[PDB]
Amino acid sequence: TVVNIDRINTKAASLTTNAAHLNIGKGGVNLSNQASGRTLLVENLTGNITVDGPLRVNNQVGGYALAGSSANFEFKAGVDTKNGTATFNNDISLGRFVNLKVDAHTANFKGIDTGNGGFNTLDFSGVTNKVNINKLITASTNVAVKNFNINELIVKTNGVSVGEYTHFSEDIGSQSRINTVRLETGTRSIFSGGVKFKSGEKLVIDEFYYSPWNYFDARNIKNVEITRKFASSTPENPWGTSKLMFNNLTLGQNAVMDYSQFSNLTIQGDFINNQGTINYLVRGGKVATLNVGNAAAMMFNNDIDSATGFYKPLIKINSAQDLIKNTEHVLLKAKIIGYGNVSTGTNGISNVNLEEQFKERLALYNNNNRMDTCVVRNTDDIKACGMAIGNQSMVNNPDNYKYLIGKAWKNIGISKTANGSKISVYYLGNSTPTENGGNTTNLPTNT
Repeated sequence: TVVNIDRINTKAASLTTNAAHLNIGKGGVNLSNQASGRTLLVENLTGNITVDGPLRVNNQVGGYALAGSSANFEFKAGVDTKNGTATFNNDISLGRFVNLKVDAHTANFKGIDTGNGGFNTLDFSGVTNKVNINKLITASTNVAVKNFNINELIVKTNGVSVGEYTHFSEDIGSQSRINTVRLETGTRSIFSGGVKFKSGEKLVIDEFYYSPWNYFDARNIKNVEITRKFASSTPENPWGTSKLMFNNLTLGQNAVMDYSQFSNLTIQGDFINNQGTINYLVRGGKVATLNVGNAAAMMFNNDIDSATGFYKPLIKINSAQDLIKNTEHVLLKAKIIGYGNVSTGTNGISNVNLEEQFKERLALYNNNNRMDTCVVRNTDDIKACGMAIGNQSMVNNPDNYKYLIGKAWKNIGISKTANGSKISVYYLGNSTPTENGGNTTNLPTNT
């Protein structure tokens, strides 16, 4: 079985085994010059390959080759079996013009760093099942992968260089996934790095952090799904322009999308908020409009949040108190917008039409106090509401508004529009509650 070898140096082509495991140890694989840097091949016809040490070029983890010379590593596992696993238990770094090709059933890596390199090719096109990667750092990288699980994608930019980027150059199918995408800050004013996909049917991303002067172009991926978080990499102070492009984009259940003037979003197909939340950032008294090229779906449920005693909002506007008054802030524009309640499988059927149900899930906050609708379960909620809309006697004498307890009170004067073409908000000022004022609704009550 196992052929174990501490270290394989080349000096200024092919090591083929046939064994159920080729294990390379801590010495790793060292490639050389233009005499024997120009390609190195490590194969196992029959079994697996495990590398427990780094790839070196001219004796350095750094590496580095000329434009007229590439250093190419090739690992081919299970060549004659199609059941080979190639596992690299050491982080790998590839310097400039250093390429890596792996053929296998399964290819597993810790880190792959091409951040200090340039014109690196990761050729996984002969991987027939799955590539799993812990940490992938790209800059000028041709990532020729079909089916992958990448835990962390770190996309760097290329200084003031032009026409260099992270290229997903194979069709990615419908099964791949990236747990975290982190766009790094690029060079100011330019977009000298970022992600381009050749094509695919569906990509799942759990958390996606964008940064200015970098981009993620997934126009050629029919559908992208964000399962958890889509936000700035510096949410306390987002800045500049990050360019995010999609065909269809879906925000999954309880996922949170932060959307501002700093996140230039192109959505050429459809946008679906499937029971998630879009937080719109106000800068300059204004919001960014989420422009949808084709159809939008706002999907919601009837869960009452334990944290609030009301429906979770699909849209949140914090620092709404800063909104310019007397003007329409258009939040979403699509060719056609649908509204759907997913949990209508409860209570009987509502009398409230879908647009109006949706407007209950459209929230405005005054510094993290809800101001569009006051959810009152007790005296302390009266104060908070008093605080939200700036009514001093609600704060000072809450037992004066005892009539609000058990009730959702609508602050009209924030006016909301949710029709088949847009969602928008028009702010005039704050109303005040009346004993017999109406604008009130009995709170939901789950278990």
